[PDB]
Amino acid sequence: MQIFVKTLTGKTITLEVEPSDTIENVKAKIQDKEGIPPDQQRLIFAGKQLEDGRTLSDYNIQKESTLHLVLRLRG
Repeated sequence: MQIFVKTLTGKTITLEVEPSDTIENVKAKIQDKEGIPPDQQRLIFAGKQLEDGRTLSDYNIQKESTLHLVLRLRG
């Protein structure tokens, strides 16, 4: 299985994943490719924001699906 991760500015990151992969797991994959800490990560699927505990299948995310990556900072 393979999904796409969308970056703010632009570019198409492609992630190789499993359907039962947890959202924490995807974030760990992104960290390898984008050196971005999972704490500063926010994944969006079809407008919705995903949560660490649920897996790709819980959100009914199949292959060739795009998740929008959005850094999360504050102060």
